[PDB]
Amino acid sequence: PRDGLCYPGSFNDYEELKHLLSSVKHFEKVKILPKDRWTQHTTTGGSRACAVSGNPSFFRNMVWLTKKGSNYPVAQGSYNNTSGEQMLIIWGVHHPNDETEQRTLYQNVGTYVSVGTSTLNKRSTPEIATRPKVNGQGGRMEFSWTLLDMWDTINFESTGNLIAPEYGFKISKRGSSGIMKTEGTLENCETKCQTPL
Amino acid sequence: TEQRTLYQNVGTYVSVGTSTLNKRSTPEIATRPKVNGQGGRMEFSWTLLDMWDTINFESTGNLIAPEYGFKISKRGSSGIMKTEGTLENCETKCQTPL
Ligand SMILES: *[C@@H]1O[C@H](CO)[C@@H](O)[C@H](O)[C@H]1NC(C)=O
Ligand SMILES: *[C@@H]1O[C@H](CO)[C@@H](O)[C@H](O)[C@H]1NC(C)=O
Repeated sequence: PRDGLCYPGSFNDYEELKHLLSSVKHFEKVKILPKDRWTQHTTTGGSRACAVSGNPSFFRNMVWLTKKGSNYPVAQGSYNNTSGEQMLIIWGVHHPNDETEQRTLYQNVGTYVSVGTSTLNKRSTPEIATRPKVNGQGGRMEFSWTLLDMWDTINFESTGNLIAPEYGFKISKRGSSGIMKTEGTLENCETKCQTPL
Repeated sequence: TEQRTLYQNVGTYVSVGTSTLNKRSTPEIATRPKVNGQGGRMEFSWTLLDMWDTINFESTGNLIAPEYGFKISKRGSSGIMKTEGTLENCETKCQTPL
């Protein structure tokens, strides 16, 4: 696929996530952390790697937290799963190219991005290093995911380099499915057995 | 104490980055049983560098930097034989450990 991660980076347990979708037939997006509540931080941050119409932009479902008025207070974020079914949540960590980028974007060094649920406990820290430029950007964005169970709570805590999510992907329909690796296009037709050919 | 006399810096890092790889590592100072008379350890990592790609090594200490890269030239069917024998003058088309 040509359109993957517009901002260079990786996706932890990406192959496992594609295996989960093989038994999921429908997602009902739920706004778990609206962009408006981040009133103590700047949420308009964008990159040329995500440019649309010649202007910097960013992923639609993710929020790039940034310093507001030369201040970066601790990012508090929580959501209690009340959607009635298991919900998939994706967050990310930003790795600046150099320590100067760290200062001009978050102003705090040695920041942490921690995510905790009733069954998950993770703390991540940015890795500042010199890397070859991909899509013109020297930084990287590492994205991680988890499944939030019934009536469970997920807490987001970070002093910097947190790409907080805005929407959760609630599973609604489950059943037999799969992924076709094909370059064809959908056509008006009906069948009971589909092959890539 | 070994940190001072060998690198003089504390909290050093060893970072390696390519177009598809991003790794930062730090030394782990601890007391371990002496193997080969040495209490220290060296952890060795590897990667495959693609066509026309760049790899950057940066470290403030504890880096065992390489001198040679192992370019792949010929590819094909091969294998690793687990045997105690020795090569001898002979020709064959099918080889078994026995
Ligand atoms: C989350 O919501 C459920 C149902 O409303 C409730 O039982 C549970 O106590 C809530 N979690 C917390 C941490 O309050
Ligand atoms: C590496 O070399 C190739 C071919 O010489 C070149 O196209 C590429 O730009 C070089 N990489 C960098 C980072 O300059």
